[PDB]
Amino acid sequence: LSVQDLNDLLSDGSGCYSLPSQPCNEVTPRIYVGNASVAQDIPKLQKLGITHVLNAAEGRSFMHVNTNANFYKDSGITYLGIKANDTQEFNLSAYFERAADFIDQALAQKNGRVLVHCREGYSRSPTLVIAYLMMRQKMDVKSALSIVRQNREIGPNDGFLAQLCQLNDRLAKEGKLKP
Repeated sequence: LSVQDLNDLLSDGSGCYSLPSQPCNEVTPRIYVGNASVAQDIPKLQKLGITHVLNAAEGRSFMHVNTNANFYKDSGITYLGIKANDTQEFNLSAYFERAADFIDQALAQKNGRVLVHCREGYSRSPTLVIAYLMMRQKMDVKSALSIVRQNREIGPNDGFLAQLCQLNDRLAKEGKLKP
């Protein structure tokens, strides 16, 4: 398993990634991935039945989404923010466990649905969902990435892909990828 193998799963014949055609998509049952605009549109969130929002790009830069728990208080939506940067050197894997635990809490509610979003819904938030699928649903990285990519055009940066590969190797050795 290499980063290049994941690049290939994200790429077409000519070697190009694609770009999200919709502001958000349900990538696995009751888990949505989306962009900044959907995060900040509470009426649309309610029509989608979203009860829980994980902002994987929390902050005040043009690469972040400047929301917080208070933004969602009136709506009754439950919030967690992760201040991640979309760069190859950023250590997103430090947040995989707390992200996975938040997703699990959302899904434990009978009618719970979680939006995991960042600025573009392209790199940061899909990486967290792929890690959740590996850690909590026992899917190997290729099948987790492939199911998300089947449902939304994503492109985690190569640092995030490397982090997913390191996770996969560890979980495989521990015998934790046997669904």
